[PDB]
Amino acid sequence: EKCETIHVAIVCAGYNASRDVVTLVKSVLFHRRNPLHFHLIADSIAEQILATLFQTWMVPAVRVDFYNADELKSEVSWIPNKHYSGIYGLMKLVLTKTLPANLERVIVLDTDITFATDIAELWAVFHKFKGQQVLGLVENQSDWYLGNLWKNHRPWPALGRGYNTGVILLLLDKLRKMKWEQMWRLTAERELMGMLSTSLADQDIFNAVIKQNPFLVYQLPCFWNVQLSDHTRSEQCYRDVSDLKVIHWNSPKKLRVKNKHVEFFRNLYLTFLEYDGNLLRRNSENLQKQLSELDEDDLCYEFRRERFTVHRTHLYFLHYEYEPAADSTDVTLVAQLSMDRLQMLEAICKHWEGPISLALYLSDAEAQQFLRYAQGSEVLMSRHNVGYHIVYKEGQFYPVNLLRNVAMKHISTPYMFLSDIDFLPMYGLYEYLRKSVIQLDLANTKKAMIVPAFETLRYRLSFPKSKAELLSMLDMGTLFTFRYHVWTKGHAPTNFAKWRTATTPYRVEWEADFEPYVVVRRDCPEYDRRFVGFGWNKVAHIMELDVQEYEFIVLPNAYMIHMPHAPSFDITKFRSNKQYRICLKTLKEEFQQDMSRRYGFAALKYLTAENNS
Amino acid sequence: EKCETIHVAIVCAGYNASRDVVTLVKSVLFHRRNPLHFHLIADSIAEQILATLFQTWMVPAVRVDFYNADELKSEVSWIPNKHYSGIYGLMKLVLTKTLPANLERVIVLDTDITFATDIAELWAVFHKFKGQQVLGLVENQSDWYLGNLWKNHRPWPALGRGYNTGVILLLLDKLRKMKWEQMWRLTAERELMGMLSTSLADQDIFNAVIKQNPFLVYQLPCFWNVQLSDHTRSEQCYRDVSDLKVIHWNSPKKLRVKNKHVEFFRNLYLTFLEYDGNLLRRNSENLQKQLSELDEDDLCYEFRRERFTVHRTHLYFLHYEYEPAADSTDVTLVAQLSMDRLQMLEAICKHWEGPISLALYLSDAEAQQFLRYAQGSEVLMSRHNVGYHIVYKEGQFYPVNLLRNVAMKHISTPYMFLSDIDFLPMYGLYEYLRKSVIQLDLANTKKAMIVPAFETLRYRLSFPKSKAELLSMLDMGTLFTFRYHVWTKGHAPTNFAKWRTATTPYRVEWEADFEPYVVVRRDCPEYDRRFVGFGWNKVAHIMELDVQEYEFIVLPNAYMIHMPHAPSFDITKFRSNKQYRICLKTLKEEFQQDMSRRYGFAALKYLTAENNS
Ligand SMILES: [Mn+2]
Ligand SMILES: [Mn+2]
Ligand SMILES: [Mn+2]
Ligand SMILES: [Mn+2]
Repeated sequence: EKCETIHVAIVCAGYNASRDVVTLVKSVLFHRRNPLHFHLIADSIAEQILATLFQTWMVPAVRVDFYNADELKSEVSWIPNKHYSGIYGLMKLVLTKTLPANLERVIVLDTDITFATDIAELWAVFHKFKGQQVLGLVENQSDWYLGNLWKNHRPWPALGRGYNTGVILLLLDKLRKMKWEQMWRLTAERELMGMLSTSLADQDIFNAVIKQNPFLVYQLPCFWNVQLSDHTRSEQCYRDVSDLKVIHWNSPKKLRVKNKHVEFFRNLYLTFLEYDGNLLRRNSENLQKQLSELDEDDLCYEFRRERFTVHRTHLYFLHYEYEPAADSTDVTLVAQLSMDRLQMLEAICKHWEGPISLALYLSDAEAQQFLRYAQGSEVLMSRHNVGYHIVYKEGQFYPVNLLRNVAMKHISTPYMFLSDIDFLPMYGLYEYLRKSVIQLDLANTKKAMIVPAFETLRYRLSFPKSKAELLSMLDMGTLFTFRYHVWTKGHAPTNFAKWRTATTPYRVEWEADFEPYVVVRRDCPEYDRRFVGFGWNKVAHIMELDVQEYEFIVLPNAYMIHMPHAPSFDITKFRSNKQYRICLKTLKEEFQQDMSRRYGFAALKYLTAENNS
Repeated sequence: EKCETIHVAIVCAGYNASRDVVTLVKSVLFHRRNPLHFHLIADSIAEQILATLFQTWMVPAVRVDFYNADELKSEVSWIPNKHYSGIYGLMKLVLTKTLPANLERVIVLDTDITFATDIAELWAVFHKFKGQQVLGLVENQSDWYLGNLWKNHRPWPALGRGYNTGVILLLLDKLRKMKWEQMWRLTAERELMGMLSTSLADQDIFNAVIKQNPFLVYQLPCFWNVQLSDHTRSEQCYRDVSDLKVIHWNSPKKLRVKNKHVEFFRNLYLTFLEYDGNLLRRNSENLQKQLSELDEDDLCYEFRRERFTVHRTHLYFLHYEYEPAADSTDVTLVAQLSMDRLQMLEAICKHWEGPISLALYLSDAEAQQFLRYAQGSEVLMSRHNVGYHIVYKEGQFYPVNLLRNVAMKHISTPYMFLSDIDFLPMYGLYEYLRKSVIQLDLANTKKAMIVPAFETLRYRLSFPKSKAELLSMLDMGTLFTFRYHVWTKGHAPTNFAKWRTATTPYRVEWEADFEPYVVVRRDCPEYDRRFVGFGWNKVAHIMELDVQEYEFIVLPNAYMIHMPHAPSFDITKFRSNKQYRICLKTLKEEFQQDMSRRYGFAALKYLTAENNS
């Protein structure tokens, strides 16, 4: 009917799979022509990642339904397995019970597949099933089951070379009809009485129920999944580029394998592993209705256009693991960055010790480059507790607030710290703020902690170690208060003069254009989307913290030393475009009046200050 | 007939059209199934750009043939024109005179089209013509020809709304048998006596050729040429997404046109242009049979493969121009730059008055980012004499020598200066180099000039004026010799102590690891490709240029000072693994041996040095 709403099922388990299903879905969608409907069996972490990802793509004619695996985990718990994927591999057979009875046919695909062609043609194979051919599989393209690869090998019984369950084409309705659960269960225990465990997890069990009843299978043509292993024989299963339709990269080495034409296959792989998904995307009604009233005649309307724009967010790109402590007083950094500021990560990785978040902002190709880089550095790899929240590129402006609030919402500790990637904290600051949070006891009251700012110009500076050493180095003064020659009010209002002699934190009121760096509990407000780029950005958040009656505490025994960095493009554009400035000022008026409306008299002070200045 | 052949013809003229032709070509190829054969009616400049572009793509099943336009410019010169394209617009009318009778039918697309579907489908309409209908066309979507858009409008006579020449589908074989040449010439002569000149150039005349014989034309489907302008009713001519196959941009605004659903058109415009064209590759056999015997087990397999590679080069990305001078001594810088370091491009431009030829290294998607940036900054626009040679990304290493060579060969003056964009010359270095070239009289001999290298470690410094002031800052301790803390041997042989008191140029011999910056004639040897990446990318060229009996001169009254910069991944990979260092060393002995072999005893000198060290 040209629109049958093709149905798919994918097993996701672990962060690696969570991030490989992205590539598989890219491959399927690239050649799509009719509506799709996925069905991802996911654990909690994969559930969150993929929920956010798909809810952010805004794909058309595509739907996503997530099925819990924790409840269905026990079903196969009695089947020992040895596959590197884990116990989640076997579960690809319980789909009949898990999926709804109202569905008929699903292309069960493993994560690593990649389709070079539309899945419509593969779906078409559902018009060639005859007799009691209810499953759909392909002949194995290896010698694993033949029992001749090496001496003393005892593969589980199978028909000829065996089959690889990379792609399965099912008739759910039928399997439900003829009592599918019990016979495969019976075969399962029947084939486990003699030996220890399976060798390929689900792939093994299916082969059993393939061998015992050979009238269910349907020997699809070999070129539906060109299995590539260390002993591949796909050369006879393809002749040219056009014939290939689908690939399976079954190897622990993955991309390090060697073949006669591995170059072309790898090039194709990178074609879609690097394709700009933000282009494939062609909640919706409200979004479009907001887009309706939008006017193109405003000075900086584009700020309004970008205020509510939705960007593809792929949360937790790389592995992440964290065990919360009993104290319940942890802190985690957050920061935006792009290419120009990557190098600082190592430095920050050499500074922090606890978890940090990061709203890393790159295109797809730069995202893969970062993947390689983070897979290279030993310091990054050894650090488990560093999240990597990716927000892909789109539009022209820089949605910095979007990046920082995306990093805000997803944190695994109660309190948090706001900064930028440039700043480099102390050594041991993690324990310092641990003790400080414990002592000031913010678990009850409402307070903010500020770490003062600075800036130096000695690239090869020895890392200071003690407050008294900073006193000596300021008496000599090699580095100065951050932005001491452009924006004195940025951090001068901290009144550094009294900082020196202090031994305990001191409170400070608000001042014109006061934009410190704060530590605060998670409840602190998100940023205002109206402002994208550089300029008058943090001070909005500061205004909200202040107007919520947050007392500003400045920590005595900490500080930050800006590591010099090259100028970026946002600052140059801000300093060059006057229209940017005037529309920023009108946005200032708008924000101030909205603040007044939402709180009332208390917010008038800012206005009065603007009237006084 | 199952990939019989697809033929196409494109008119190219002026620098502003090469980019358009490349985007159109990638758009067409994105949906290809059959082999393709392009005929580019091109001028000298377009010929020069596109020859190398297509010779470097290495696309399969594609043949490119260039037809000169300078010889055939006069054929239509007698026909006045007012279209923004110019005289070349009429060139679409005399293809039969150009294209040999060996061909019978060929599409003709203006450079701005962007097919959204396979061109084979369009080619299919060459079996649906009846009798004598040779020329195929589509209806104009405007009301220009109807003479009702505005008062006092007198467009050339036409049938109905008129037809647009955006896409032409010819049947040349009949069009020659009809004596088309005399017919259109007479029609034009008749239609030029009364009015002043043509309005739409070729589209203004073809329509008349239709009217005077209404039964030639084939009225194609309207949804082929969806012209987008200020007076379009295409919403009637297009219904859905599947109702779109080929788009045109018929307004000087181009990117700044407005429509009801323009969002999808903009998406369809960025969908192909954004594509990384290096993934479309699915003089050649030589490359294959060198790649054949690259031992995978060899420690330099990746290096060996990389060196022979060919990269997509798009010479003269932006407008270029140069008025030759009678001095015949002009110099032109060269540099290798990437986007992680693009920021200081203006920096070099403020310090150069004469022509300079860069060599960027960009990603297509972000190549357009660079296009926008260059079109924004007024400093670059003010200067017409700057080249921009983009060699797109490919692979993992950094073929810097490729960038340098691409900038070497294509230079409009006989003399050149080699440096890096990460450096910076004095004010007036161009004039001083001119004087030195005309004075030392290098017009005959094989000598080179060297400009000394320093470095600074503070972002914000004033720009010196004279040599005395330079040495003043130097002795203040704010400046040092370039690489005076890691690689001292790079520039030490210049023994700046001697230069300080210098008043006339002085010669020097070679020293260990001596890597100056040279000003040289254009015959100096190409950079050795065997070394790729960062590190020992230049001293090899120096030892190549020294063994060849080139004397060295160090200019007394010139300098050039380094501006601090952050690191990149190339240095990280240079310090990452020992295998890279081992392969580097292997390439080292190979270079020594081969340079000896080609020159012999003279080489032993360098060898002896490495024996001593
Ligand atoms: Mn597998
Ligand atoms: Mn900064
Ligand atoms: Mn046009
Ligand atoms: Mn450098």
